[PDB]
Amino acid sequence: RMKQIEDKIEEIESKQKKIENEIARIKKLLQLTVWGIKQLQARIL
Amino acid sequence: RMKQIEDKIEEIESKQKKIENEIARIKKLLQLTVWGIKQLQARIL
Amino acid sequence: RMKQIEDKIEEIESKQKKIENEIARIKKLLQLTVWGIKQLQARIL
Ligand SMILES: [Cl-]
Repeated sequence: RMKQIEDKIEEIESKQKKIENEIARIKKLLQLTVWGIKQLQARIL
Repeated sequence: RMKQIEDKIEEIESKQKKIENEIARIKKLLQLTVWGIKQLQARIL
Repeated sequence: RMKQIEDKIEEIESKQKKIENEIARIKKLLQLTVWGIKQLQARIL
């Protein structure tokens, strides 16, 4: 029973790391889109 | 303590699935914004 | 062994709450980028 809990925790921690990595990718891409939009705003000023 | 832990695991797993689904929705919307920015760059050229 | 499991659970719960707060912040920024793109699209309709 405790082994099964411990193993479930490993799977959850693994999935949580995949989630943190996806959030980091999202943040980088969102930064790039904000920069892109600001470049377009400056062009039409 | 074991049963409480199992109940908490079930909760965590449920929320993790919801988080994964929200990340998938965010990624799709972010891709649409990248396409929208590229279409504006194309158009100004 | 049981206290180690409980401490790890608590750590996973706290990281999950932080992930949910990060997702909320990303969604608000993404909505702003969408409205910024729409504004730019208009300035060329
Ligand atoms: Cl065991």
